[PDB]
Amino acid sequence: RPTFYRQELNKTIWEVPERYQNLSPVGSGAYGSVCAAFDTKTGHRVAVKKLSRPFQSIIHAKRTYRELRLLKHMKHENVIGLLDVFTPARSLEEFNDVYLVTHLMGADLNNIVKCQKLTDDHVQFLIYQILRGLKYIHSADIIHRDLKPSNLAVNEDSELKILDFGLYVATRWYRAPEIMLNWMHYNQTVDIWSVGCIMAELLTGRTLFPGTDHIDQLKLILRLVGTPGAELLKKISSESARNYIQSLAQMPKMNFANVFIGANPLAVDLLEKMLVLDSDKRITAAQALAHAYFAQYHDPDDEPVADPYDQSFESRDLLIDEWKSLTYDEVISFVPPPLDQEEME
Ligand SMILES: Nc1nccc(-c2c(-c3ccc(F)cc3)ncn2C2CCNCC2)n1
Ligand SMILES: CCNC(=N)N[C@]12C[C@H]3C[C@H](C[C@H](C3)C1)C2
Ligand SMILES: [Ca+2]
Ligand SMILES: [Ca+2]
Ligand SMILES: [Ca+2]
Ligand SMILES: [Ca+2]
Ligand SMILES: [Cl-]
Repeated sequence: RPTFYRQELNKTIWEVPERYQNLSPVGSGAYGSVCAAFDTKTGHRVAVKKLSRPFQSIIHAKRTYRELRLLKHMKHENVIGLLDVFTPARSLEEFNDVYLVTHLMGADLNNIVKCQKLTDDHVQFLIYQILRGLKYIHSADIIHRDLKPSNLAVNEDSELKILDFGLYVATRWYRAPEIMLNWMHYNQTVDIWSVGCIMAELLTGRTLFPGTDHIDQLKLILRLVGTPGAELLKKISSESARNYIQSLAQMPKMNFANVFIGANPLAVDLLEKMLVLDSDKRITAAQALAHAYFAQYHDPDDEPVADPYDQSFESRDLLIDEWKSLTYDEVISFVPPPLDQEEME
């Protein structure tokens, strides 16, 4: 049995195995807060997330189970997965705290594009990695729904992982219009809209749709992509919203080549395929990986899909103690991955 120690971090007690040393706060995460640490077993740097009040209500309890199940399933180089999960509890009766461990990623994408005019080759690499991770999560019927630069973890060598998928005023600047405006049906390509917004900003250094509210954001979007047809109204429940959109003066789609002046023409073409209002016409992650913009990185042998993921629990209402016990089971059954899981191609 491992020995634990206590340390006050972010004004609360963390209780962690002696294996993890030199804890230092590196910000909040979904439903928790994060510390960087040194893993003395392997000499690797890790990030430890302490979940906040994981079993306070059925909402917290089910989201704790959801996140642990999700992260235990994710095994992809561009997606946050788990090195460890631990609790100081010695039994289910004592179980009230959950800590998740992953490889340390020092930055988010805002740290990459803020003070650096990125080269096109570098933008290609960043977007390629997002799309590789999305192909994997989408293949398990998992969608992000709120993909944005602050949900992309990046290390010192620009290697990137998607986080907080499948789950305070948040930015809406990167959200798919069908999500932001609560349209009646959508698909995995909500995340592709977000990729387009991120890519546009990496190329120009400026936010693509910096709307002040949902109406202002929609107007900015429609100025670029043009007014939609009546078919798109099919997806919108609110009559007031439909009447408003229909009432707007007709706007043509802009030529993206005139918007992204001086960009690689292949980048412009890809943006045209991502930034489309009709979600059934939007390019998928797998299709985008085959686009010529990524020719120097694309490798079909290294763009894997996910093992099937059983999400039957999502439709079930269980008691708090049932979610807690299921979560405890998943903590106990966790098998740490090998330190080296890759081989030369
Ligand atoms: N520095 C760093 N490195 C890797 C991940 C994170 C992380 C996690 C997280 C998730 C699961 C887990 F098991 C451990 C940590 N949740 C939010 N963040 C963010 C902390 C600040 N914004 C960027 C990443 N932070
Ligand atoms: C913040 C920097 N500036 C722009 N994002 N400007 C935009 C960019 C794109 C979409 C809409 C309408 C046009 C074309 C002008 C906004
Ligand atoms: Ca390769
Ligand atoms: Ca490596
Ligand atoms: Ca190896
Ligand atoms: Ca090969
Ligand atoms: Cl599974």
